[PDB]
Amino acid sequence: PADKSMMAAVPEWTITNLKRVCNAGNTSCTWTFGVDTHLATATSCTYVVKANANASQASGGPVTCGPYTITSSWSGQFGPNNGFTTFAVTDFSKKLIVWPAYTDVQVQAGKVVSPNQSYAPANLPLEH
Amino acid sequence: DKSMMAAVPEWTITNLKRVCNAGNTSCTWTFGVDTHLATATSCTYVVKANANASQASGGPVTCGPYTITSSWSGQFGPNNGFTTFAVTDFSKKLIVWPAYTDVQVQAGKVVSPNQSYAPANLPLE
Repeated sequence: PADKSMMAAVPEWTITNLKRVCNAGNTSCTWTFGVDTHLATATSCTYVVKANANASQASGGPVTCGPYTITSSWSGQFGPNNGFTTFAVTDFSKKLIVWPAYTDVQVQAGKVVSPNQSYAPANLPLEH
Repeated sequence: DKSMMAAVPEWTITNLKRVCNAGNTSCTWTFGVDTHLATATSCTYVVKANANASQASGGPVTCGPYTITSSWSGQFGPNNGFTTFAVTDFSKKLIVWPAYTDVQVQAGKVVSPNQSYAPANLPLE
């Protein structure tokens, strides 16, 4: 059969008010953001990543926020100036997943990312 | 508020296949990346680990214009383990995340149908 688009026929999920707050020693980074699917009222998420060092680079999760299972990994593959975090936000019940990705520059000041960034959910053919 | 999805065709991961050695210390992923606007790129993507290379985080590996990493997650239990690739065209600042359950790739068989993913913009500098 034809190539299968994995993009769901749903509105893009908007990640709202995304901010990273890391403690003094960068052993705990707290990500706060909303998942706004528009089809439902937005889910507010507190996503804490801990590590012995460089929590801002550490892989995090799985953390459950509302219907979502959230992980995150950081990549310096393009150099430390071009480091970026990729969240994996999965609604298990809907079998939908998005990958919000934020460069360190966007989040380094601990200031909100604006505008809010929206991503097209992909189907993930999990088997219930 | 601002869509990060690029206004280009979805990229198709063609003939995605995972082959792991006997001890699962090395899994070789083979696939093509077809943007449909340029010649497809053939990719060989080897993940090695002391154990469970099929669960190991891979990359970065370069295949043509793409920098590829991969992450595996058992957050939904072993039955619903799935691998997420991060395929980034750094020059275009475009990235897709082809995601395949272990069910889809366990046979070492080619994933069919091929699966297409909408690239997102990655605002690198």
